[PDB]
Amino acid sequence: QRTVARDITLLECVGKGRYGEVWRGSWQGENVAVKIFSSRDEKSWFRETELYNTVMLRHENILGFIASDMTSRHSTQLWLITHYHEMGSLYDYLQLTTLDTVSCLRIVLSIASGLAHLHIEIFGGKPAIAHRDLKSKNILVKKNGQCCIADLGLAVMHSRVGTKRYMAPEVLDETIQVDCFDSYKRVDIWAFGLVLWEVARRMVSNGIVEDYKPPFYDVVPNDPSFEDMRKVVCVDQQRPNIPNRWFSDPTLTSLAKLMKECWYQNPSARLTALRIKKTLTKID
Ligand SMILES: COc1cc(-c2cncc(-c3ccc(C4CCN(C)CC4)cc3)c2C)cc(OC)c1OC
Ligand SMILES: COc1cc(-c2cncc(-c3ccc(C4CCN(C)CC4)cc3)c2C)cc(OC)c1OC
Ligand SMILES: COc1cc(-c2cncc(-c3ccc(C4CCN(C)CC4)cc3)c2C)cc(OC)c1OC
Repeated sequence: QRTVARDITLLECVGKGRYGEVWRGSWQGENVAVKIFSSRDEKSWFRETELYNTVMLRHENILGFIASDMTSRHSTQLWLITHYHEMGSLYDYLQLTTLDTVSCLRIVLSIASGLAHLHIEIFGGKPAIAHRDLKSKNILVKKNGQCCIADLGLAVMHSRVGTKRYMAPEVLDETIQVDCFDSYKRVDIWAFGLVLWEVARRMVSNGIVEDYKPPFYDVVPNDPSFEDMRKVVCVDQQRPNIPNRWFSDPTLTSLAKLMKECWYQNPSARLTALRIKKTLTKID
C-alpha cells in the first residue's frame, strides 16, 4: 500500500555535549538536524515530545520540528529531528562575525518574535510556553539573516534548571513564584536581555566593536557555580557593562535602554516580549 522511508543518513557531528550529540543528517536528499539524547538528558526528549504532541508549533523564529523517534535496542535510543541551519548557533556566529545596524536589529527582532510567539496564549491556537534555557547557544542563524529559537527540552506550558550564567535573580535567590506561570516568562526576558547584550557588542559603530564575550565574563569563572552567580546578580546586583561607545550610536543607545528594562531585580517591572518587539520596530 505504501513505503514509509524512515532511514536518515548521519553525515557529520556538529555538536557533542552532556546532552548527547547533534548530527547533520540527510532524509530523501534534504538536510535535517538529528539530536541523539544522552541517558543524562532523556527527560528533555520526553518534555519536547510532550509539548509537540500538545501543540505543533510552526513559526519562522522557532526551530522547525520534523520528528521524535524512540528506537528499541538490547537500551532505548531517543532522536529529535528538526530543520538544519548550516550557519550554526548565534554563539558560534558572533565569534567570527561583526554586524551592521540592519543585521543586528534583524537578529534581535527575530529572536523577540520567536519568544513572543512562545509566550502568547492563542485560543481556538496554542498554550503559553516559557523556554527556561534561552541563551545564544540555543539560537540558530538562518541564511535570510533571521534567527530561530531551539531546545524546548526544559519548556513549560500554561493554558531541573537552566544554564546558571543566564539565570535571573529570583532563580538564584529562590524567591521565584513557582506556582505562577508569568514568573517563567519573566525569567526568559532576563535571559533575552543578556542575549541582546551579547549581540549588540558585535555591532560596529564609528569603527569600534567589542570582542565576543559571554554575559558576566568579567565577574565569574568559566562554568560559574550557582553561588558565584547569586553573589554577582543578587547580592551585589551587578549587570553587564554598557560601553561608552554605544552612547554615540542611536541604535546601540536604544538597545542599551531595552536591555536595562529586561534586567530589573523586580521581575514584574521587566518588559514583555511583545513590548520589546514594538520598541525594536521603532528603532532606526
Ligand atoms: C514513522 O517514522 C517516520 C516516518 C516518516 C515519514 C516517511 N514517509 C511518509 C510519512 C507519512 C506521512 C503522513 C502519512 C499520512 C497520510 C494520510 N493517512 C490517512 C495518514 C498518514 C503517511 C506517511 C512519514 C511520516 C519520516 C521519518 O523521518 C523523517 C520517520 O521517522 C522519524
Ligand atoms: C515528517 O516530515 C516530513 C514528512 C513528509 C511527508 C511524506 N509523506 C506524506 C506526507 C503527508 C501527506 C499528506 C498528508 C495529509 C494531507 C491531507 N489529508 C489527506 C490528510 C493527510 C499529511 C502528510 C508528508 C508530510 C515530507 C517531508 O518533507 C518533504 C517531511 O519533512 C522532512
Ligand atoms: C541548539 O539546539 C539544537 C540545535 C540544532 C542544530 C540545527 N541546525 C544546525 C546546527 C549546527 C549546524 C552546524 C554547526 C557548525 C558546524 C561546523 N561549521 C563549519 C560551523 C557550524 C553548528 C550547529 C544545530 C546544532 C539541532 C537541534 O536538535 C535537532 C538542537 O536541539 C534542539
